[PDB]
Amino acid sequence: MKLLEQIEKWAAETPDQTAFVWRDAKITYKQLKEDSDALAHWISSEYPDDRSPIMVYGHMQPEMIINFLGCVKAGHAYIPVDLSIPADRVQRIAENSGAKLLLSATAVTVTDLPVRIVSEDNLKDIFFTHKGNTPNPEHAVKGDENFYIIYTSGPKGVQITYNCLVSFTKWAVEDFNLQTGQVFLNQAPFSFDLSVMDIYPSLVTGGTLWAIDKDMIARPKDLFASLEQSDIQVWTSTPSFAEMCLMEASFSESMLPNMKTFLFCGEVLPNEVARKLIERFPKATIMNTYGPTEATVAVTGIHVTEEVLDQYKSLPVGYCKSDCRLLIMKEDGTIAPDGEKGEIVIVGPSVSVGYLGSPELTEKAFTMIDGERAYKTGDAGYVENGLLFYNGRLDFQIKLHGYRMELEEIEHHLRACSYVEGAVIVPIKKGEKYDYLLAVVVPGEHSFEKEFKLTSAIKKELNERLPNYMIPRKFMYQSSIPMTPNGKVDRKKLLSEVTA
Ligand SMILES: Nc1ncnc2c1ncn2[C@@H]1O[C@H](COP(=O)(O)OP(=O)(O)OP(=O)(O)O)[C@@H](O)[C@H]1O
Ligand SMILES: [Mg+2]
Repeated sequence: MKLLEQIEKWAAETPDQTAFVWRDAKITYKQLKEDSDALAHWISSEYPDDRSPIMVYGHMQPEMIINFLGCVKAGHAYIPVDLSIPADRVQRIAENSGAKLLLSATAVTVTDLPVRIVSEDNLKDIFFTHKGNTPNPEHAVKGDENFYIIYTSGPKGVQITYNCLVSFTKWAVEDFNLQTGQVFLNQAPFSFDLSVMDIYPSLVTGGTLWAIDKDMIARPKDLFASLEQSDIQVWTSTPSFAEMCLMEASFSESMLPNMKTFLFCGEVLPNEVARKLIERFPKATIMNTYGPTEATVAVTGIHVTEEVLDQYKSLPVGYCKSDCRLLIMKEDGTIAPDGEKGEIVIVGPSVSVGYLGSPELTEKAFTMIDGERAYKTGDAGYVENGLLFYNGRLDFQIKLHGYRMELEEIEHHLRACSYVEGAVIVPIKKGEKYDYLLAVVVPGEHSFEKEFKLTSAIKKELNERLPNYMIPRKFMYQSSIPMTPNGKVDRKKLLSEVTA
């Protein structure tokens, strides 16, 4: 069955089941179908021949999902733009893409863009005006036609197709041990593809998306009360977000008695975090997945068990889905032998058809191999019997003491030290070269009476792992590590405040 049909199926079998919920606003599979049908019909009547991508502005309102499906039912790809995206980048996206329409949940603040803006009331009138109407079944985006276009920080628009999303979703449902009618957490803003990991697997299995917004996360007591009521079963988020929840004593099986599946992607998953989770949720399975946005969310996955925890101090990123394959490459097109590190490369139906209008950018990253699209991740790693390991981004490989060290690796051994609960390394550069490393750490419990004593203890244990030239010169301590709007470590913010 087509992707949409797998979804529309629940509108029929389970019409009154909650499809999406954000705070008090809820929508059933029936309304979702009904309203997205009406929106699609409208889009077609307004743009009979055009199929340009459509922007969908908002945060966590149910209209975001209604609008996405409406856009694709009419043959248009959608571009999720979260309220957190700076206005300048939003305008860029407006002209960058060929978008001629922007649908908005709430009020659209960003200074007028060069597109037609349908918002708030306008959108409501459409659902009302076109209620009952249905789109031409044959207008639904298909095959290699764009489904959604999510942008890179900057600003490149990765084009994900129907076939791409179908390949990811089919895999996700299969190997993530998903069932039907489960409640899926949604922590990631829609302009971050990690959200796709829960949105579609949930919709095709008739689950319930339980959204957590930005303000709620800023007010911990609300977040946790919300989690206590969610009855979430499938947790999809970045490692950093789980860890912050973990900093909360009551966050365990007690708060989420039905938790059964954790899905992590986007950054390094600390062995300890997975450890605490396995402990706090003995009934749950932990999955670590890896992948860039250019390859449709994630391509590798592995069940992180105590066993894996016991034999892998540094957790692996998983096995590649069978319809794709991985390649590790060194200096030249030299395909490194299993065990050796090189840049990770992905090939298969998951790979993006390339950046939106920029054969210049699509040039270096994307290529063809035996007829299949391929993408260079910019990530360093290696394979061992089909199991992929992540070392770090090629860019976070710095040059100090005429020695080459990797940010991610140092952070790992640092995290391993006593008294260190959270840690990030900020490479400080004097002039145009890297002068020294600054360690920002969230201290665990301790009895030191003076800061210098704590820093000496950590540096001493750290020197038991890493060479002396890898040990950061300066340490700084704070109550928490900042997360960007996507839930990832805010390295930019950190470097900004080390400078200041
Ligand atoms: N399981 C994982 N373990 C470690 N790192 C991961 C994992 N999954 C993803 N990553 C990292 O996250 C990156 C993918 O993130 P994303 O697609 O959001 O773009 P980004 O690199 O974070 O930001 P940008 O917009 O600049 O590209 C990968 O290239 C990889 O370095
Ligand atoms: Mg990238």
